Amino acid sequence: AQNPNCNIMIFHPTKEEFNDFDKYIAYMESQGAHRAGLAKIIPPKEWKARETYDNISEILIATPLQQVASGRAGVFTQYHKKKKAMTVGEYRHLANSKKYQTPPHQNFEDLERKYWKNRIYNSPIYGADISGSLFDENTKQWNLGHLGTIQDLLEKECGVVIEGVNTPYLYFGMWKTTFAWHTEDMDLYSINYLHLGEPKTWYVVPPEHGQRLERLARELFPGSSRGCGAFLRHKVALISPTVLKENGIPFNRITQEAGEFMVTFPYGYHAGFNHGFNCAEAINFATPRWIDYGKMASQCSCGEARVTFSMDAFVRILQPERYDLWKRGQD
Ligand SMILES: O=C(O)CNC(=O)C(=O)O
Ligand SMILES: [Mg+2]
Ligand code: NI
Ligand SMILES: [Zn+2]
Repeated sequence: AQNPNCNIMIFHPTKEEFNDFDKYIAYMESQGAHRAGLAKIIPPKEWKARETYDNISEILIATPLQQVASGRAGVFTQYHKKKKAMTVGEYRHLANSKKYQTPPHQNFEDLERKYWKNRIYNSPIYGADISGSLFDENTKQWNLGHLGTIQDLLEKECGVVIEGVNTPYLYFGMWKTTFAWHTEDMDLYSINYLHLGEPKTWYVVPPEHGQRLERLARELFPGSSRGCGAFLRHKVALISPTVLKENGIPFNRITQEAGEFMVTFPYGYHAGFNHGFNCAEAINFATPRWIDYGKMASQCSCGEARVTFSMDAFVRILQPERYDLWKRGQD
């Protein structure tokens, strides 16, 4: 078995290997990459996502989210308070302000220590889930707006034709902006490209050990667990590396820099934070190996997680028993 310790693998495809997306994903899995739940892909040196970022300040963040924490430094939840709209230019200037900017630090490790010590005491503002793309239409390789769609994958593998579309989303971050512990909707893959700015630190639990993280989360967030049998789908809970180590949960960490892709694999729980002002683009995708994970994916039916139009069909086809109850939650 390849990669039996479930380490995060880093890939360096040549320009030739960067032509066929599906094939390269299947290659990385042949080497065991998926066992970690997360992989990094460094593009060939010839490749670029677009020519410059010189003209992005006019993108609108219609509903910036202030991420307010509650709890203790290593075990907390966050709620998102909606703020008034602002442009990317306005947000970048806010991120760089004295109140929100990255503090002085020695290296990524010192900054990681400062994040876990001090996150809860601040409320950074995140522009998340903004439909759109920053890839130039002429970028033909690994263009996250030109991938094969999940609906077409399900049709190719299973024969069934379904409604729905699959488009990318932009994320504008600042120091301390935080992504809570989660897997993807329907335990899909994700791919995330860091277009510009400061790094993103990731934490991930191997898919084969995901239920260990779930059991710890039920112990650490006991009222949330009583409320919903899949409350990590709410994307609100944080648990630090120190707390994971104290509780024996297997995990790995890695820092993504501008110009790099990350892939998350089905049922790979992940969380993380941004180091400073940045912009990322991400989208879900599927392969043949995902289908079985999609059939088994948990679902939030308490009504909090409230998700896309396209998830309907996935539930209806892959989880017809749950259909009914999940759509009671979704209405
Ligand atoms: O970059 C972010 O804030 C969060 N992204 C993801 O969880 C992802 O790509 O799967
Ligand atoms: Mg613009
Ligand atoms: Ni994710
Ligand atoms: Zn729920």
